[PDB]
Amino acid sequence: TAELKICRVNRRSGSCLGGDEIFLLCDKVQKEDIEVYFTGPGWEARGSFSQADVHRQVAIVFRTPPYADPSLQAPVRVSMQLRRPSDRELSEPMEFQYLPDTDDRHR
Amino acid sequence: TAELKICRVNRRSGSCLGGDEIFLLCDKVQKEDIEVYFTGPGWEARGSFSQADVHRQVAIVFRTPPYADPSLQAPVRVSMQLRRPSDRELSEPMEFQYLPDT
Repeated sequence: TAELKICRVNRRSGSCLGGDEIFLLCDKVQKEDIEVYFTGPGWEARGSFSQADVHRQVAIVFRTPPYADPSLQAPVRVSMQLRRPSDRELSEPMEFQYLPDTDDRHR
Repeated sequence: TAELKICRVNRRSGSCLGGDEIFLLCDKVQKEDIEVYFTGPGWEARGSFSQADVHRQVAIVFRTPPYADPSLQAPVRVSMQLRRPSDRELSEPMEFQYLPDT
């Protein structure tokens, strides 16, 4: 609320299958102690990135996690937050919208 | 006095009509002395942004300028570079391709 803070992002929606690249500008974080936490009723997931994807402590380029439901029929809004494992500190939540998508290989 | 460096970008192409948002992660820059240039034979234009768009001296979020031809039929290659207006220093160039809008 006073430390962890999301300042700006390149996109606020993406495929329910995950895998979209997100550029997130934030206040100073520690690459070894930071994560991007997605949440919804009874569901939680984390963005995928390496410590090398944290740029000068103030930006993170990561890939969205897949949503709980790949058969999503209509868009669904979830929360996205920076989370610090060490002390469980969380930034204020930002809205992220998962969108229907189809994988020809998955029926 | 130091050097300009483009570290990572969200996209390396966009419409010839301009207006695409680019996230550019770079080495330390001064928000009051930094620009992003697009250059090609007989053409040059700057990325559009304000000092507020320079995040903690290491990232710039800007809009691409319209290319010289708003009706491209095929891709055109130009260079995108960081540029300091005070002394006109430039970063190594990154290939950027303007594309047909249609």
